[PDB]
Amino acid sequence: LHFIDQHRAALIARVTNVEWLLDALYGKVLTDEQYQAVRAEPTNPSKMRKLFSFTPAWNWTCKDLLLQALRESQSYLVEDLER
Amino acid sequence: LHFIDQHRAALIARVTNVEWLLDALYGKVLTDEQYQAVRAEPTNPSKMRKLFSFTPAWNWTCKDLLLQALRESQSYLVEDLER
Amino acid sequence: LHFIDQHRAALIARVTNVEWLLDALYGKVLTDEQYQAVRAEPTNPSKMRKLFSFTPAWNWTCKDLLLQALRESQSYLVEDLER
Amino acid sequence: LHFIDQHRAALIARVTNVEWLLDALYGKVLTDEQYQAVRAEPTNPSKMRKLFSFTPAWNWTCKDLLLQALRESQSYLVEDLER
Amino acid sequence: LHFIDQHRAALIARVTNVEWLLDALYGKVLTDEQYQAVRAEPTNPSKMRKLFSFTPAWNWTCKDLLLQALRESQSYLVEDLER
Amino acid sequence: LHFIDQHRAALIARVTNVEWLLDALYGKVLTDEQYQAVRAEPTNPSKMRKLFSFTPAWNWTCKDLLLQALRESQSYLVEDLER
Amino acid sequence: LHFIDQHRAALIARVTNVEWLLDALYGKVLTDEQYQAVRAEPTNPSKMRKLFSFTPAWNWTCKDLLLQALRESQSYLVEDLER
Amino acid sequence: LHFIDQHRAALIARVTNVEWLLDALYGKVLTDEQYQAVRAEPTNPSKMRKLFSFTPAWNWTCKDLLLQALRESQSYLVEDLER
Amino acid sequence: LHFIDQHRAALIARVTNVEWLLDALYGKVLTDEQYQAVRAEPTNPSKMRKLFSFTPAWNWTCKDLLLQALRESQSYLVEDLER
Amino acid sequence: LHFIDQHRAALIARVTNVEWLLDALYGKVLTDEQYQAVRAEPTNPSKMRKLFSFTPAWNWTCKDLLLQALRESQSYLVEDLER
Amino acid sequence: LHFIDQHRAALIARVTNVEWLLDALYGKVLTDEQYQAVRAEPTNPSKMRKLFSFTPAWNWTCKDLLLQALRESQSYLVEDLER
Amino acid sequence: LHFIDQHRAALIARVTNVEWLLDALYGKVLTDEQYQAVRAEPTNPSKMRKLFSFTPAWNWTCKDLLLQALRESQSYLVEDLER
Amino acid sequence: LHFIDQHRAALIARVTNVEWLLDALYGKVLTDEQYQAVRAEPTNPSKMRKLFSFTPAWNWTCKDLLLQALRESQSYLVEDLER
Amino acid sequence: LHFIDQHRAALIARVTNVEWLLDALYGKVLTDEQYQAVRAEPTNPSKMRKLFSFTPAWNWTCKDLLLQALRESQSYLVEDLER
Amino acid sequence: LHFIDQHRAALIARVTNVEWLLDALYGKVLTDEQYQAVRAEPTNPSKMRKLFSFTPAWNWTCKDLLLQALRESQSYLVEDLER
Amino acid sequence: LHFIDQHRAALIARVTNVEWLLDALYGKVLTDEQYQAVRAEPTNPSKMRKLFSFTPAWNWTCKDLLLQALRESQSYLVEDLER
Repeated sequence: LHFIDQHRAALIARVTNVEWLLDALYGKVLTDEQYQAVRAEPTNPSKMRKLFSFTPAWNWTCKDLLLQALRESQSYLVEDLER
Repeated sequence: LHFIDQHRAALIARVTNVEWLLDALYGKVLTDEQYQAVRAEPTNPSKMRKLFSFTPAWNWTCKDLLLQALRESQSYLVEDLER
Repeated sequence: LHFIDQHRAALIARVTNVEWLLDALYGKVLTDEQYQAVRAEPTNPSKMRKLFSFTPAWNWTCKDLLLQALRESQSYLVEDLER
Repeated sequence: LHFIDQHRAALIARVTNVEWLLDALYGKVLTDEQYQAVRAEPTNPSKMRKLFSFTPAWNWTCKDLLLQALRESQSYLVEDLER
Repeated sequence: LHFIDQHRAALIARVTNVEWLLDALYGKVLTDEQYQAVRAEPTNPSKMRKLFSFTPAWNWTCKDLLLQALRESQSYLVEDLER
Repeated sequence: LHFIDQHRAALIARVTNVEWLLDALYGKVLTDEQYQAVRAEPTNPSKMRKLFSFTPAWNWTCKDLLLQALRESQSYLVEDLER
Repeated sequence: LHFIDQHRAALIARVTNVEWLLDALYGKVLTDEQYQAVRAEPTNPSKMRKLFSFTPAWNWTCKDLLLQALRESQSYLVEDLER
Repeated sequence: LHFIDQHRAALIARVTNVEWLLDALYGKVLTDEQYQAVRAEPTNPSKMRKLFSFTPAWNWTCKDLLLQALRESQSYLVEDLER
Repeated sequence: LHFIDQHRAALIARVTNVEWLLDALYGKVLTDEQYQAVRAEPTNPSKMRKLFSFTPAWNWTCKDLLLQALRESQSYLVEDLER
Repeated sequence: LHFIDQHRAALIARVTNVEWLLDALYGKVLTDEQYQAVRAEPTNPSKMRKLFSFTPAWNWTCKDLLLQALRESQSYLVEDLER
Repeated sequence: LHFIDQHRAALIARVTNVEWLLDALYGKVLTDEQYQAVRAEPTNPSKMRKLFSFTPAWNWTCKDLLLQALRESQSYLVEDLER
Repeated sequence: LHFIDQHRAALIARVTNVEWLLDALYGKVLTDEQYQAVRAEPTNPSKMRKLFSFTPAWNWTCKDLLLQALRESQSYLVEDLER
Repeated sequence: LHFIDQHRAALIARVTNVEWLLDALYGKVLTDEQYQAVRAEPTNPSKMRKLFSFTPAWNWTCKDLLLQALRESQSYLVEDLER
Repeated sequence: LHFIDQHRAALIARVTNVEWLLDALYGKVLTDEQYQAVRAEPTNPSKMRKLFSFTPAWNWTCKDLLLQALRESQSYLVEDLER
Repeated sequence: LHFIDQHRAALIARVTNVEWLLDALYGKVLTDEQYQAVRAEPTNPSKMRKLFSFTPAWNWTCKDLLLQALRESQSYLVEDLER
Repeated sequence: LHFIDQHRAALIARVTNVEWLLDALYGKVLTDEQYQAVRAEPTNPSKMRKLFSFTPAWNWTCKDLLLQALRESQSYLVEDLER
């Protein structure tokens, strides 16, 4: 969604469930070479910075698939960003 | 394919799996002197700019071999460019 | 701001939160080809030297947007440079 | 546009996204012999000086195509030069 | 304080309570992206080397705030370095 | 063509792809002693002045062969001169 | 071979492995003063233009030695030019 | 040798290593006023035309010294002219 | 063996026991400067890409020594590639 | 000392305590821009190659200060090189 | 001893008493920064891989001190490697 | 100072902190077109050779400003050259 | 100004920012045939000798326009020549 | 040795331990200005092309010193080239 | 020395450290207009041909000063030419 | 100067800094029509032959002004001619 690109500074600093987000996005978007590249730089905002590093290669039908994974994982972070 | 040459500005900015693309093209097109020349300038679009730097020496029967490597790697980037 | 251009030798040597600064400036100023060019030369002052390398193409309404990103990130580095 | 020719001293010193500008202009104006001639003299203003070196052979319907590429790339440099 | 910068080789090798030091410095200096970057490289001197990696961006009114955190934590390491 | 002789002041000042034009004309018109004589006086209009220096020895069936080489190279310079 | 002289405009624009071609031709044809003269003008077609600059001093038994070096290097560029 | 005078039209058009030929002939035949007179008219056949311009003042024991310099430089151009 | 060079794209993506492979190859092929260069870029396929980076300097009597190390380590990966 | 310059190939390959050596040399010789430049290229001999990269700017009264830091750190590597 | 360097692949995979080996080597060879670097990567062969990572900086009079520590600890692993 | 011009062969070979020297001289002497021209030719003495390339346009009140930047950066290289 | 003509030997030897001076003078005085004629003879004083080669065709209202371009570029070279 | 000059195309493409070769040749042949010039163009064959760029200034008593450094480093590459 | 004039063909082809030779000769013989004239024609033998171009204006007390600079730089090239 | 007229054959063959000599003599003796007449016939002794072509119109108070320009330029050529 454009929710992913509008809130890019908020999803770096305030997503704290990245290791579950990678499992939902695995196979559908993230290859195993992209999966292992995220699981480093152990500051938790830098795992999102590596995750948004692969986001310009994404289209609309899969950026909102990560919106579904944030709504299954958090359900309060998405709502606090919309409100 | 002419898909490689038509979408040259898109395949620079939006290919994020170059390190696997080089392995598929290794030996068939890319020599070891051409393989090592790509794996530098660590901005990921500049690895494609070095990869298209060897593309004018290619013919039709091997530019579509890189089309096969993009379809095995991405399968959504090729489809988003065609659609 | 002119604060960015006056303190250019200080913001190279003494900014230590560049990876968050790039996320705030992403999309507004830094393209993905400019975002990936900064995240190399792993000495942390050289990430600012690559960041100021794109600063002559900036106008006044966006150099102070990086002033806002330094005030959200540091809030003591900006104040120590002003005082 | 005449914007390209009026602001020639400003577009040399203050364009910092030349490597993306060459990809947009590739095939439409810049041949591969002209593309490779720009990607040298690694001072970033000299890549624009090589780019304006091919500009007297251009007509009006393609100099404004580089205006479109500056507006997609920068969008603040064009506006700061107009204002 | 300049005590932090004078004794930089001693505070790397001989601080053994880094995980409490990060909690005192959290929010006042260390962001969550800086907090998570320290909690890796599990040799305990390398957590201080990552902590001093953010110290050039600090001013005088907050380097002595880490002096207060060392005096609350250790109270013998600071005194052995002064004596 | 007479297009070559009518636009002689324009093709000196505004042809910026001379090094590719010489390769198309090599062997068909330009001998190696004429090829090397053009690749000097490094102002790019003077390479055309050396190229038109061999043009009075040309007939109609080969001056339009350089018209074909300008249409393959430029395709906007020929059209801007005709329009 | 006459393949070298017939396809002179194609081997300038479409040879992208010149740095390996010079090593195969070194000592057999190219002296060290001729080897170093090619490794400049960093547009890759101009390295072939410097390489063909020494080709009129060559005979038949060594121009086809560069044909062997193109067949070991490319093997698709020679075949695309023959077909 | 008379090889120099018999093949005068071939050594103009097909010698492409003149700058090394001048160094071998320097001091033995070419004075510094004759050395600098050759290094102009940047078409490479005209450097040989300036070199043969000093050849009527030569005797037999030094025209074959330039034959030795062509055999050290080329070794295929001399053999293609003899065969 | 040529098994190493034929299956180069498969041994990058599908070797998951690199840290034992380096110990078998240590001293016989890999120096300590080559051993430490592999143990970085913590994506496990990139440790093989660094391992094949030293493979062009190898001869036949030691590339099959790494075939012996893959047969002692895996014994199913070699058999799945042969079958 | 000249011990540093005589044993330069040995101190690259056989110093394994570089991260403590940098702390002793910090502030006295190594600036923070030089300190961060060493802590990359994670092969441990390449951290010494970056450390000797700043050694030609050193005089005699500080190269032996790194001799003192090797004697405090190792005390067997210095003695094995002297013996 | 050379027993340490000859059996390097065996002492990684088959030493299972590393935590006592580090205590015997502490102070004599291993500094506290080297002691803490070993006690991570909790696969027991990787604690030996970190221990051999400091072994190129060792001389003969202390590599056999680790031979004494293996003979006090194991006394069957050393004998099975010799026999 | 005349210290800059007297020690020109020493400041090329033995200055190893050029990237900080350029930041101190930026804006006061070095324009952005002169700043980017230095940051190439990646042999570190050639960055000083490009820096002394702009030094004949300097007067006395700014050559000693680079003396101040060498004394803040090195403080041992200036003293070793004076002594 | 007469400052241009009085200091003609100083502005040849000591102007080191010619490539920016040409951009300020482009269109106002220097045509594209005069712009390209200066950007050759790569000794930097010879670019000024080509620039003063077009200066006798100038009047007073444009020689001081190059005085403005030297004051924007250098601001210390003009002041050192006046003082 | 003449082994260095006979196998020049093989030692470019197939030497993969250049960074250790430079340390053995440092001080004996390679100056620090020649040492730093090699450690660029990060394709590993181009580091050998820069290393052979200084080889015509070498005599016989030091080209075989690089033969000793290849035999200490590789010991299989030299033997595969001889056999 | 007469060593400079006797070995003029050898010092062109086999001096590979010209950029350091110019720094030793700078100020004593080479003016800045002569220094910049050498640093072009990027074939390394042509930098010596430009250096010997200023040698007829030299006397005996400074040609042997370049002999001292070759003995400090090379020390094997001078000895191989004498032997 | 009479030094100019006595050494006329030596100042033709052995002055190699004519382009700086013309700048010192410009305006005082050499008009712009005389300045441009010297900068041709690109053998460097013929630029002195054109310079002495205007010397019979000179008196004593300006031939020694060229003696001052030779002493500022060379300072060894004048001394070698006097001694």
